[PDB]
Amino acid sequence: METLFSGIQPSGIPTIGNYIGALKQFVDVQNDYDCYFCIVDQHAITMPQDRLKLRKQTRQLAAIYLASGIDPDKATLFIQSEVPAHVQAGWMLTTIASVGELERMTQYEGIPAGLLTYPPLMAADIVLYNTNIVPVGDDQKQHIELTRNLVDRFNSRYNDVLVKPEIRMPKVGGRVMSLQDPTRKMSKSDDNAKNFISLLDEPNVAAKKIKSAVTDSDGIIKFDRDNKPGITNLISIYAGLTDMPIKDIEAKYEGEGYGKFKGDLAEIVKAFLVEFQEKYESFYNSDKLDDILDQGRDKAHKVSFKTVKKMEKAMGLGRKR
Amino acid sequence: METLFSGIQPSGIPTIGNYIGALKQFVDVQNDYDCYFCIVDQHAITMPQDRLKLRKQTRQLAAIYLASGIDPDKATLFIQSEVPAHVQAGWMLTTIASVGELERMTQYEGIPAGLLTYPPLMAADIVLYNTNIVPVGDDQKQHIELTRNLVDRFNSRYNDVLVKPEIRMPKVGGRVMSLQDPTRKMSKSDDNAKNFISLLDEPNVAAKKIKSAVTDSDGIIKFDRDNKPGITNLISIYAGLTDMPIKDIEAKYEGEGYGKFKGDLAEIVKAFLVEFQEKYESFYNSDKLDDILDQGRDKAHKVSFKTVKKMEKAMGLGRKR
Ligand SMILES: N[C@@H](Cc1c[nH]c2ccccc12)C(=O)O
Ligand SMILES: N[C@@H](Cc1c[nH]c2ccccc12)C(=O)O
Repeated sequence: METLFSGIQPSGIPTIGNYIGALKQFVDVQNDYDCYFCIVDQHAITMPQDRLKLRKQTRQLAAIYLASGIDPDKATLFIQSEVPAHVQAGWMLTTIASVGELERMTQYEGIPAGLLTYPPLMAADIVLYNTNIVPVGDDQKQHIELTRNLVDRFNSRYNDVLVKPEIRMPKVGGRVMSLQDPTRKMSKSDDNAKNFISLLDEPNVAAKKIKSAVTDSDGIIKFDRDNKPGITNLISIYAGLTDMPIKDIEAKYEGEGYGKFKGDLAEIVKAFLVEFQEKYESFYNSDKLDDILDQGRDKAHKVSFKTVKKMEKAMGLGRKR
Repeated sequence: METLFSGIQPSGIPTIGNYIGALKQFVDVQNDYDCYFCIVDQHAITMPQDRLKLRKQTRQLAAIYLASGIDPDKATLFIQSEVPAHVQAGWMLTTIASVGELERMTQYEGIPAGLLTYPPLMAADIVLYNTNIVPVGDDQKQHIELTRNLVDRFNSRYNDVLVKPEIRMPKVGGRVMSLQDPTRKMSKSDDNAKNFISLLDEPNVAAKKIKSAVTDSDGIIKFDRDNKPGITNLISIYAGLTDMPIKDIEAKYEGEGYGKFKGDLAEIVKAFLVEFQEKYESFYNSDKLDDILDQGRDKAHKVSFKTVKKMEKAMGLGRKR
């Protein structure tokens, strides 16, 4: 089984576009890949963070992942700071990185040093679990290139212990776009909140967002990205939440116009969110969430401890015992 | 009781000058201060290190410290990489440091990034134990200034949990100088090996070093740094190893010349090293050294765990449990 590692920032709610694009996909591929979902609280404090909200946001992301169907027995869901191996391996790889390498990543009151020194810690996050694949976007290509180079450097200078990962998402979800700007990806931090549907949006608010999506006044329900990106995006969301094949959506709405389809889809979005948020609340407000995160932490520790031990031995840190 | 923290680099043997200047002093002040002697193996890999020798050098320094009389019940002697709190707190303080701050420390194949990012890890090493005093030299003033500023910054932004240290050596030992250049401090890395007496020099070699020290051909045994730095340095070494007051050395050698005094002192240096190295061997080659380092590691962990827990809570890392 190939090992997958996804680092999750605890600084904002995934949208329905995030869920159709990755989360729902992870819920499937966790059966066929050894999956690591790391809530990277130590990467989050490289950026401005409010101390009193950060713990909450970390609990929210774990709750969202679990409510999506991320399964704590099949996968390893854990918080980064709770597994010391991350800053242990991250310091080790920082020593073999170069200032220039780190500086070129920042190009692709003072400037907080975490924004400069996080890339070796990201590399450590991945290789600690002998990761084969990382499902990241093109904005992280430099980070994986640095990771592979640090793995080559480490193995060549000390001895082969670390695994080079590849960027790879085993099952790419459909692309969901901004509801009032269908050429851009949907983003949780849009200034126009009608552009995204958050997984924690009020369900009624989210149906209104479907009704407010920018489309032609009417038309056929047909998939056509280039000419009708507005209705097409809506059809992609319909597909993502129902699992209806797109051609099967076209058949169901043959002879129907936008009013019927948008009304139906808004009810689908509403219903998905009512079900998702009830699962989300029951995870977020339960004592067992702390047990689940403890188990995840323990599983990540048992694997990365061996990795960090091999690294320390290879570099001559610590003691032979 | 005030808490003291000394970071020990595992990259070369202390000399008799190091022992008279600090080690013998620590053996006394460990009764009246809560003393932390940290073998900083993670700072050592910021610099070129051979993986196969580094573990040895770390065991050597622990053996040297114990042979000096550093007492593992009175003090805390431990290896830095064995206590995860150091890279945990070190990452936390790196996030609030600035690139400029780190860059200005480096002024006072590529340039290894550890040489840039170690100062917050040094700051972490100290404050983890609520250190009051650090016995360091003027070459570390910038490091302690950064440490105090990071402590102010941390306490002000998150909440008061960390203690500002001062540079202070409770009992300054005598200054020992190069045996063939008595204006410079004695250094373990001199290119002229007759300048230093290593604690692991062959005892016979070390007496010859006393006999080879650069002095006048003859003279009175009198302390006078400005006019007779050569014989004066030798008298300071005689004092350091015998505990004879300098005026009492002058009395014993009234009417004597350099030949008698140097011959005596060489026998004293030889005898000190025979006793020190027998203690050094028995620590270095015993199984109980690993027990002593385990106990030291455990003591350092029990204290710095609380400190790192307060820092994580103050920054909002991890979980409330
Ligand atoms: N750097 C990623 C988060 C992250 C940290 N470590 C990772 C390892 C793999 C993938 C992602 C990550 C981000 O900014 O979102
Ligand atoms: N930087 C010190 C070693 C060190 C690391 N942490 C410390 C804390 C206190 C004193 C010294 C240290 C040196 O170069 O020698």
